[PDB]
Amino acid sequence: SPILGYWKIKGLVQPTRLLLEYLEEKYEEHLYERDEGDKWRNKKFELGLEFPNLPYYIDGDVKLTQSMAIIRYIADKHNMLGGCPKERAEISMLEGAVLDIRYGVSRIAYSKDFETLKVDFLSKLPEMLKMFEDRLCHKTYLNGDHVTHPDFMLYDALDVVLYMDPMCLDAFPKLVCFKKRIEAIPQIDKYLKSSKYIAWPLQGWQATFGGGDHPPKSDPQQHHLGGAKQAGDV
Amino acid sequence: SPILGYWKIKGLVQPTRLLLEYLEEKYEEHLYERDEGDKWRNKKFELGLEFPNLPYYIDGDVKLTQSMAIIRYIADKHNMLGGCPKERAEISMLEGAVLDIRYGVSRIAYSKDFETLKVDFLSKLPEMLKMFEDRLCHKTYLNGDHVTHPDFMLYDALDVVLYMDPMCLDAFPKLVCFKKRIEAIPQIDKYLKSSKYIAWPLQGWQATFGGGDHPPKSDPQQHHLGGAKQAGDV
Ligand SMILES: N[C@@H](CCC(=O)N[C@@H](CS)C(=O)NCC(=O)O)C(=O)O
Ligand SMILES: N[C@@H](CCC(=O)N[C@@H](CS)C(=O)NCC(=O)O)C(=O)O
Repeated sequence: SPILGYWKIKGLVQPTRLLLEYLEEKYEEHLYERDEGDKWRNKKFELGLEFPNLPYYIDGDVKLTQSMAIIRYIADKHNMLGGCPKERAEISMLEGAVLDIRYGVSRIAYSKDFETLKVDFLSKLPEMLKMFEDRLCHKTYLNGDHVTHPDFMLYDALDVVLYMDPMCLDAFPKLVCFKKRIEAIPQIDKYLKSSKYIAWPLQGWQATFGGGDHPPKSDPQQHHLGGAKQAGDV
Repeated sequence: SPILGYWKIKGLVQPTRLLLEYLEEKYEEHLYERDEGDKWRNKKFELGLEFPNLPYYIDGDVKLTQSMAIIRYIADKHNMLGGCPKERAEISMLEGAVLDIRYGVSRIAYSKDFETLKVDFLSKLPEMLKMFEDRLCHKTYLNGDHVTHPDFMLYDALDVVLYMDPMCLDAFPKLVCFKKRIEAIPQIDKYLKSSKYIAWPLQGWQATFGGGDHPPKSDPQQHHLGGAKQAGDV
């Protein structure tokens, strides 16, 4: 059975976990705890990875690193990347646009002066969310009536920014509905309430925002889940 | 002919320019000069782009944004993405590993503390480069006998880090050989010596590193390219 290795946090791999659950695909996870950085380093170069890094995905005759290569690989095995160059480009564009939001958070989540850097991030966020809001006019998912991996990437991004600003989706009803729609998918609903769900942290434990072993205050605001704030996976 | 829009700098789109030249695909560029930020802003939402941004690519079949969606699209139409999920994942992994280096630069290039932040980046750069050095063992290009888009992304990354650390490739003979081989490709040699080549800046003009109108002194480390330290185009 395939192995997905990463820190026991949402971070870069959460969208991949969501896609795997969405596809109801069987996989095992090697979860590195907060103080297991030493364990990681001792195995980093003994796994047969050509470009050692976290996350990594190992299955039948396939050893991969790079979060985006991994999530795209899983989608590709289920014929979800796109039927022609144009559609594949549309999917990669959506992908990159979600990354601008998600990485936008991580870019300043570890800074000592997060409280001041966010005011700017949150001022540029509406413009970014608006494009997804418009994309969803008459569309159930990004790309139409069918689910694609960027939907899970966007979901992850929405989950994270909601913590930073619980009201950032007030002017975007379609995005609110989108979030609920993903959570309403049977396999996802079950997963979010399961013991394998990792609700926190959002970033690496050391982060000023979305860090720590448990959700602090002035951030933990995002309804509809199952809990598991105390990690819970191993 | 397709239209490629971006600032008149290398930045996010240089690898794409290199790919188009390699393919000898005819294209036109809409280059935004140092002072044309408002020209861009006045047209940003008037081009039909679903996710307005720079770079943008427009042809008879699509209107795209997101640099990676664009370079992948061009590669996809030229049968360079991979024949199966395993190979496509390999390419995407190569792609992501190159981005850790290229974005590693961009993430600190605008900081006022660049000069110090680069210490940590340069400390980790050797390990990143080594992965590519090993990959090139017994291979002409990153994916073997045939060129793929990550080759041009890597070329761009090498060009850029050479400016930050002129000595960073000394311990990597394969990478130096690789860089010469890319510069040896007829279409690339011609491009690098043409008036369309934008040798500088590497980042936005306002960047601490790779900014300004011309390259700094002593640090310039990368030849086989046309002079025009400025830029020169339209
Ligand atoms: N571009 C890579 C980034 C990989 C990365 O930065 N991983 C960090 C955590 S966010 C890590 O702990 N890597 C393990 C290492 O550096 O050895 C990806 O998307 O997978
Ligand atoms: N993730 C995007 C980044 C796009 C981006 O942020 N572009 C910057 C230049 S590095 C820009 O000036 N965008 C135009 C804008 O924001 O209006 C990509 O890879 O294309």
